[PDB]
Amino acid sequence: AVGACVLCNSQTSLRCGACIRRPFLCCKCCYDHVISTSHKLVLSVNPYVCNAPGCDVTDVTQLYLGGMSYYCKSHKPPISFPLCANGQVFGLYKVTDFNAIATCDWTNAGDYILANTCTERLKLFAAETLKATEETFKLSYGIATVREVLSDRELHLSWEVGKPRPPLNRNYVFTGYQIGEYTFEKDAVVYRGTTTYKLNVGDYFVLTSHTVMPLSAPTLVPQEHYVRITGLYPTLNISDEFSSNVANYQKVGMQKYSTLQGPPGTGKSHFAIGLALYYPSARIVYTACSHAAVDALCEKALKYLPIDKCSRIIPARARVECFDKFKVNSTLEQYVFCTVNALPETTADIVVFDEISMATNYDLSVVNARLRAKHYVYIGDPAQLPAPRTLLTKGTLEPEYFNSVCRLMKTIGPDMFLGTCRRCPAEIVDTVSALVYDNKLKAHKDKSAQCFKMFYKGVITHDVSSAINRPQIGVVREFLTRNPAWRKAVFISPYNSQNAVASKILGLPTQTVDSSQGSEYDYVIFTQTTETAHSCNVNRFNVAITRAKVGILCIMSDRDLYDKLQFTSLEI
Ligand SMILES: [Zn+2]
Ligand SMILES: [Zn+2]
Ligand SMILES: [Zn+2]
Repeated sequence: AVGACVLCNSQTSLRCGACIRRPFLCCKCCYDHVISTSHKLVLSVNPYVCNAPGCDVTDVTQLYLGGMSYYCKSHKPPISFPLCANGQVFGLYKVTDFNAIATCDWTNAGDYILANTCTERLKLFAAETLKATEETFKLSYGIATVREVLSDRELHLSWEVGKPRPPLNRNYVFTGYQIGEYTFEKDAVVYRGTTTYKLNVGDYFVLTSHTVMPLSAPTLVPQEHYVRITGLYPTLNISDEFSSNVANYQKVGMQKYSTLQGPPGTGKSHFAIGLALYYPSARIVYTACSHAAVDALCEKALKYLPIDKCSRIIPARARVECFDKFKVNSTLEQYVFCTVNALPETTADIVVFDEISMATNYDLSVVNARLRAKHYVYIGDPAQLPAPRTLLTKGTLEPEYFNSVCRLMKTIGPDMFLGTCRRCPAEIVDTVSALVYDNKLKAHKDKSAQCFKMFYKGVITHDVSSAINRPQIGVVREFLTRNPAWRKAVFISPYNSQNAVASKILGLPTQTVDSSQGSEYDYVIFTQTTETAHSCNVNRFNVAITRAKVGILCIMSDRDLYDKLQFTSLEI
């Protein structure tokens, strides 16, 4: 009840009772909140409510102090002070942006913009509020009761009447009933249990409403520059394989935190694992939001770092299969590979946070909370995909608003930029270089002459809101008969539903752009499916075409993105 004011840190007894997080507001700040917003309930030891029996006045602007108690205009004694006067609310020890964050429903881009252009304590307030709102929204959706079981991977579902049904994809994970987490894909529908269970009829699934803990740590610890490499000890015998990165590795040592922008295939993993070889005694925690991102860092580490000094941290509430070739849950190994949400309370010489475009400010805060470290390294690419904002339906969230790291990378630039793509045929490198990297990304590879574009709008059907384009798949089927080398190709599209149909008709393995991120494949077939802001997003497009090492076929719906592809055009 006695805390610090989220805006100016001043001590007070005043929390807003109208904010979902109930932040401590100082007398001067609590005023400027309650006089500008629909937020009128002020809490303390005891609520600012009229003490008169049966009186329902809770609005602080309609309330007065009479003795050591509070009353409305109808009930106050002759000698009474209005609680709200002289730009203050009476409390012990006696902001536009705070107001917009406190009251917004988080459905507008402008909400996320302000949650990332504000002060550092407001970014945390913003982040808890957003996450709180995100969780209280999961309650809104309807329960999914099993009507009948078909096979070991398919069933039919009965939904709760009166409550909406949540988008059916791999994004939305339910907890079954505690028979383990589950996912669903398209009256036949496909069931995928984290725990293999003989699906029982009647049993129900509900969305995993996890409790939003308060944040304490900043998103970014304040920046420190050093004259000399602080708290780390470099090698002189540094493998030629990592010689390119020595000056960057010395930058990491001469700052508290550092930002690395590495476009696809430019050596992010190589740089991350290369940091351990350059500072060989240093204890490094390797963290990212997703199991895949951490598992990619584990695969790199397996190749170059001693396996006896590596641990993959796994939460006992195990969700997906992940990396098995380390000692599991040894927190005290020199090398710890762990998802943000599972991080132990520990210390480190270096923390490497990877896939930073996918991090929220909640995630950035948590990492600073659990890991006290000499150096924080932030790796990823603001031209790649952000974390889905499940509440955001209006406006598009630009890369400079993804999180504080991306904001820095897009405003003052990254500390370090990996400038040469070694994965992709030049046709792909030249396209994305112009599109999102201001022509600063260079091709190592030659043009493959295996990169093709076809402008084919086809016909757009919808599985609810998820888009399908059968004719675009028809064009792919036709291409495959004439191009048998592409038989091995991964099929990629911005929509699960399109992927479901392409799986059945083509037999290619299938991936959404968003799930493709971090992976690479010899051949990619991309069907844009629709012309929407989702399918035309330049970051998503960037990720889609940079998955390929040898060949790509893009069936396009959008003239702009089609024309920009520096590919050989096909006919039909
Ligand atoms: Zn409030
Ligand atoms: Zn204040
Ligand atoms: Zn009253």
